[PDB]
Amino acid sequence: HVDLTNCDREPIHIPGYIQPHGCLIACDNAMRMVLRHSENCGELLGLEGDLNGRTAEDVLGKRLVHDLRNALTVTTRPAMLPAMETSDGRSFDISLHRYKSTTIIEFEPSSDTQPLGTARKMVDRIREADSVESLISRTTRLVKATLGYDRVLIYRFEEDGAGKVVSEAKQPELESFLGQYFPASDIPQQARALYLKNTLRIISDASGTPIPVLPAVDVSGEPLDLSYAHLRNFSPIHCEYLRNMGVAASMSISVIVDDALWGLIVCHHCSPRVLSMPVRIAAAMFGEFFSMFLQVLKQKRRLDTINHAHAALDRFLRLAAHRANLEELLVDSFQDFARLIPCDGVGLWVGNNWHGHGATPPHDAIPRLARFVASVSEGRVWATHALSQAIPEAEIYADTAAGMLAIPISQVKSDYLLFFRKEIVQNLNWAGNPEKSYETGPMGDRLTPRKSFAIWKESVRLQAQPWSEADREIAETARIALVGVAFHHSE
Amino acid sequence: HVDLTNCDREPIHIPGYIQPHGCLIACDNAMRMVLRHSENCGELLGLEGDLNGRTAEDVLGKRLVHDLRNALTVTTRPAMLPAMETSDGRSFDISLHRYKSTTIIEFEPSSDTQPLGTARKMVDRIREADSVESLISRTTRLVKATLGYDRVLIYRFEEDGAGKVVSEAKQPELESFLGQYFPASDIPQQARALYLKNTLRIISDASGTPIPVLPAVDVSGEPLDLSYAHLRNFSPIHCEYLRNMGVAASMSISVIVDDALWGLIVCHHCSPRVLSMPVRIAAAMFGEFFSMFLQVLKQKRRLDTINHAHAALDRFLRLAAHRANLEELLVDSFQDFARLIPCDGVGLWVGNNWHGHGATPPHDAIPRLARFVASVSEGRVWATHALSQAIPEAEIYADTAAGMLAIPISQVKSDYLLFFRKEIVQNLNWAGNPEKSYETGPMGDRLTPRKSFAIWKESVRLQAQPWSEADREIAETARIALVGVAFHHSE
Ligand SMILES: *C/C=C1/C(=C/C2=NC(=C\c3[nH]c(/C=C4/NC(=O)C(C=C)=C4C)c(C)c3CCC(=O)O)/C(CCC(=O)O)=C2C)NC(=O)[C@H]1C
Ligand SMILES: *C/C=C1/C(=C/C2=NC(=C\c3[nH]c(/C=C4/NC(=O)C(C=C)=C4C)c(C)c3CCC(=O)O)/C(CCC(=O)O)=C2C)NC(=O)[C@H]1C
Repeated sequence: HVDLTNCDREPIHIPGYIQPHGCLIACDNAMRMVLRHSENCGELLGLEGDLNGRTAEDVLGKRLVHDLRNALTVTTRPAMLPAMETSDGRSFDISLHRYKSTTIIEFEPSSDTQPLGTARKMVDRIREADSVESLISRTTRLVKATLGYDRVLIYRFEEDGAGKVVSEAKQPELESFLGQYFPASDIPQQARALYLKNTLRIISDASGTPIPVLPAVDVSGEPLDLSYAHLRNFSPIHCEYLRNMGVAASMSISVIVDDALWGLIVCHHCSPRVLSMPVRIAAAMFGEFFSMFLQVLKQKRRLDTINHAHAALDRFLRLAAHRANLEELLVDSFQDFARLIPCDGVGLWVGNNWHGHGATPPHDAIPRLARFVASVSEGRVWATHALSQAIPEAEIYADTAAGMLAIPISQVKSDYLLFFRKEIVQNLNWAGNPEKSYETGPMGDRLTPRKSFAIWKESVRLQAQPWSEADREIAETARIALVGVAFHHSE
Repeated sequence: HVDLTNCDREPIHIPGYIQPHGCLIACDNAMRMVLRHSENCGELLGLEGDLNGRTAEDVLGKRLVHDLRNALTVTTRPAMLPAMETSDGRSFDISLHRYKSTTIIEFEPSSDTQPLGTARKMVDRIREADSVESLISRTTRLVKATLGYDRVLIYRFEEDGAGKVVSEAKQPELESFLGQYFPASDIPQQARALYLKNTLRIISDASGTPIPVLPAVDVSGEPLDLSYAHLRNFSPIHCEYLRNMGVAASMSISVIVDDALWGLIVCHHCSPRVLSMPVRIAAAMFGEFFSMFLQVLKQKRRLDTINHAHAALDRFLRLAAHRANLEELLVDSFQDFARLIPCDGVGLWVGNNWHGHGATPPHDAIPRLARFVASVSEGRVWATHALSQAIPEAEIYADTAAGMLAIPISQVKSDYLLFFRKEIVQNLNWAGNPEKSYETGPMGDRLTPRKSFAIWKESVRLQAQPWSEADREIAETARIALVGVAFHHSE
């Protein structure tokens, strides 16, 4: 039994059911015996009675079982064998994998597509992208145009597991989710684990009748682990979510960057839709290449950002050599440091005087902030995205400054360069329809984009966009530059 | 009791003794009572009998104890108070710290030096260094010339904890240790922990008589933790080591880069030598600035290396667009990839054919290597610095190729770009005297640079310089570039 109270701990990897667009035979480690089969094995393969306790060759044939064994010898990465013939001539696309010393064989009614042909075209059209923004924009349009889904989204995962819709291609009539966030809880840990293990996740029909796997549990009290099975059935919580959205079918492509789940390319259809194995092989290869190219572009962006910071700081050090009074130069220049680190406001606290630029806390609030920084900084870069958690009084000015990064600019005195960010809801660029409502099921309106967004908004109240690893790395380089030149000018 | 069998686990933080160039009073958390004192407190401070069980004001005076309390209010970072007067007029330099709710007060006969003055001069002469090599070279000469020690060394710690002498300034008559390594065991874990906690480590006189702390253990069976005490006595294992080398005095400055112990600036003197507190304050500030500047230069070098790799790969991709046959271009070009990653040889394994450049394994050995790579690679970058640990047969050609980094250049076929490194002893640039022998003590010749070096050499037999994080990051960018263009050219 699963509901909104325990769906975070739902064992979605052992659901005991498969999707009706194919049938599944479980065999022992060596493909000698048939241990489990799907109820619909009879209909598709055209066999009669129980398949459990029979031998692999008896059910499939000496010819086919020979090919399956040889594919298995040349890891849990499933082998894809299109257009395989049974004993009685019938044609099937077959997914073959071994996991927990159990051989799983998945059967699909068989296509004349070239997997590498489709993929090469798609991969050529993204390979020449020169920015993350250009890669992400074109990929949704390209995937929508090639695979013909009603909506293609890209989610990027935030540090706190939350998802942001960073790109969208859709039918004109459908409502936009572009710039909308969902909370971490909308994709449980076990789901993220499976997204990390399988490139593709197919849902052919949300309204389809799930086919049970017999037996559900074996003699030793073990369920069949469907972690790597493409026919694995979906959570009824997600089923209701898609039904509430008017979504009948989905295909997710996992984006792996630096061996972490960066996000998903997700294709939604308003009517039932399953792609054939050859199209799924193409889409998987496209996914791998999309992931690799994004990785290199992310790396390039980082290098460019850090180089820009070094250039800007060298420019400043050149000026600092010529000016006699360093404090005068900082008072004149501090706003220019806003270029180094993305921020909504910057400030200088020097000789117990304050100078502000952009969205900063109010004048009266600063001496408090400066003392707090002095106490916790310990002559190192200090940063928080949640200022009110550190200073409850800061709650009052969170709309203007919810996050703060502090850079010490003197080894001796308690002088600081302060960077500020508004609370994240202030910087929202959401292209969705707020009047658009959603039909609900038994589980309630929790399973609607509208409530998902509302819950995320509540979870980031009085919080700013967190300071990235790059932001802190640049802050540290700036600290060393300013502390160094301050020492050269000291007496 | 400590010897060569248990000196790796020697509790050097609780030795029960101090060095004779100062005296130490331990007080309670609030500096109300005197719990422990050094035997030589009587001589230096000019007091009589036992100081333990007396009150702080009774022993030092209401005036001095007031100043010590107020310094303590404005963390375990010791406060440095030069030229402090006792009740009876006598002048002392005082180190004051609180650790494990115990107040430790260290007394030195008092100097008229300006700490910031000395430091500013030294720090100005290193601030303008534009390479790690230029910073490291000039620092040994500069420190030798300023602080007047017979020898100044910089050790850089290898991944395996081993130390390399990367810079040296010495008296002409002394033997050079430049390019020499010492094994990780020559500096135990507890010693590295204290080097990380204290910027400076002083040894005034290796032949000096250690002054005991009374009581050594208190009523509750607790020793005095001297972790942050500058007067803390040194291990008799290290004492014998310095004696064997002809070293009477030492001062180490800790190099902290990215919150890790990068290495030590170490000053050796052939006669006893203690610097006054003001000179030690200057040397500590110089240490902090040396560490910060090295951090930024390390960061710059990394950026330049990765940028150079991106430029080189863009150049290659431009060529790959114009050539019809990609395999011909790789056969013509592969040696040029030697510029991306430091290596002694590079090779191409394409269509079951081998092409070698520089120090590679012999022709006959390659098919074996290629199969092994194919089995473990899993279409990812594979690297080892110890090839014989992976392939025992590789032992035979270790002098030529002890380390290997493998880059897959095809998503489909098992084609590889292979980078090789000779075993590390082949690339030694040691400037030392091999005929130079050393006097030994009871503990044996283990405590000699000669045996230290010999032990390190044995520990890295059949091993190459390990592949850095930067080497792997570039290998991964190269993989994506080559796999990408190979896909564009596939059929
Ligand atoms: C407590 C458990 C919940 C839950 C579980 C699951 N979610 C799964 C998939 C899923 N969920 C979302 C969330 C969305 N939020 C939106 O606002 C929105 C649309 C605008 C969506 C789609 C996403 C994005 C996904 C990924 C797939 C997709 O995008 O279609 C999931 C796994 C499904 C599977 O087996 O493939 C589980 C389990 N979702 C909840 O909301 C809660 C309550
Ligand atoms: C089993 C314990 C051993 C041990 C302990 C300690 N070593 C400490 C300091 C130390 N040791 C070395 C090693 C050197 N190897 C050389 O070849 C060489 C000279 C060319 C040296 C100096 C170094 C470099 C150091 C750092 C200080 C310095 O360079 O002078 C040590 C701490 C000392 C302290 O309390 O300050 C301990 C403890 N050393 C061994 O060799 C072994 C057996």
